[PDB]
Amino acid sequence: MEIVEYPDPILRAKNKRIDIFDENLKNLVDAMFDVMYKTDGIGLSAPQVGLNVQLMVFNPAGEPGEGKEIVLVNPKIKKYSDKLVPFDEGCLSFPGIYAEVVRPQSVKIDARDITGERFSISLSRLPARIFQHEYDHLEGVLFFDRMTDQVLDSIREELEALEKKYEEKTGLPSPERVEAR
Ligand SMILES: CC(C)(C)OC(=O)N[C@@H](Cc1ccccc1)CN(O)C=O
Ligand SMILES: [Zn+2]
Ligand SMILES: [Zn+2]
Ligand SMILES: [Zn+2]
Ligand SMILES: [Zn+2]
Ligand SMILES: [Zn+2]
Ligand SMILES: [Zn+2]
Ligand SMILES: [Zn+2]
Ligand SMILES: [Zn+2]
Repeated sequence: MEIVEYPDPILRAKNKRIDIFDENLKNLVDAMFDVMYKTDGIGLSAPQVGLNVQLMVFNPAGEPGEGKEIVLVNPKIKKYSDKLVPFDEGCLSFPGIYAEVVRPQSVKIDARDITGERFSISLSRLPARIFQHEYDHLEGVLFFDRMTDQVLDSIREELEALEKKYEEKTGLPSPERVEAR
């Protein structure tokens, strides 16, 4: 497996609804949880492991044998709190890059579980922060999209280094450039 890095177009592509709730889905969910634990995460979205589907694995405790393993298939955020909070946010798709992002403090979510059954969940604090970050991934939205112009300016060169790395690895032009903003 791999974590897909910016500016790989997989991180922007449309993520497809999941219709099939079978053993293959269970196997993918297992693999994703295990990447999440390997990388000390609280949540992981399918596009970040190269699969453009509406799937997130999540454990609010973010540690083995703690919290709960929540599978969110086709999730939708139904409500965002009016209250906003800043947080020094990171992203595995942008290795070593951290910057301030302002987001709602809490959210309410509708999703389907591993069997396709509807459920809802409310999150606050760090779990809500991580969820929103990963939910953005499911909508092809990356964390610098959420930064102020001033904060973005502070990481532009780091993003350009990633753009160059992609061009060197693939022989293709970077499909997006932070310059465009
Ligand atoms: C920032 C605007 C476009 C006003 O609304 C959103 O993108 N809302 C976000 C929640 C949010 C994130 C960060 C700061 C403030 C609110 C929800 N959203 O993507 C709606 O399309
Ligand atoms: Zn691998
Ligand atoms: Zn496993
Ligand atoms: Zn596991
Ligand atoms: Zn940890
Ligand atoms: Zn992630
Ligand atoms: Zn991320
Ligand atoms: Zn939006
Ligand atoms: Zn430039």
